[PDB]
Amino acid sequence: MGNSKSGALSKEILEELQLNTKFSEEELCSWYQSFLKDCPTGRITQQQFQSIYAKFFPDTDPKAYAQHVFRSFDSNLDGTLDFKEYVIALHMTTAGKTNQKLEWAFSLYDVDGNGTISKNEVLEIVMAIFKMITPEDVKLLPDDENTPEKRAEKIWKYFGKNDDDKLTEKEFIEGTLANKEILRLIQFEPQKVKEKM
Repeated sequence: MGNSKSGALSKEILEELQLNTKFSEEELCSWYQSFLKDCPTGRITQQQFQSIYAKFFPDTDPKAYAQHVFRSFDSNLDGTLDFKEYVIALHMTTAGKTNQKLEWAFSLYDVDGNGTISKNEVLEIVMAIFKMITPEDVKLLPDDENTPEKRAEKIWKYFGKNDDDKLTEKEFIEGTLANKEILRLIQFEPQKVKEKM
């Protein structure tokens, strides 16, 4: 009964996804079909998204991080993501694209969603990230970057901001482009590794 599919993806979505990922159309449609079986409305919740991460991080606690990630893609703030946003969200975590939408990195760090980043939002995200790595991974970080408080202080120092100043998106973009040290600090993802070599 073609011409009618409650299980059909969409050509706009399929395209956006093929652009931002390495998945083929056939791979996406097959994934979508299974996703519809556990999420029949075609939308996944905060709680289910967090459970995905909790199940694949045996030794750590990625829930707070997963919650921030979900929040950053939840436009209407429903507490739900459609297939496309859940697929892209799963991609933000593990690189697969660096300078990977500076757009997403900004949305993640603007916790309040007010349009700027404050130092408290920075600390909040960095704390969520530390909860997802192990004490052994932490032993591997630069001594001045090994705690949430230290990373956030340092990030704020590089963005040349005083403690009560807000960081705008234009500044975020300029900083990350102008100084490589800033980009590295921001896309904090040296999970057992350490770049900046």
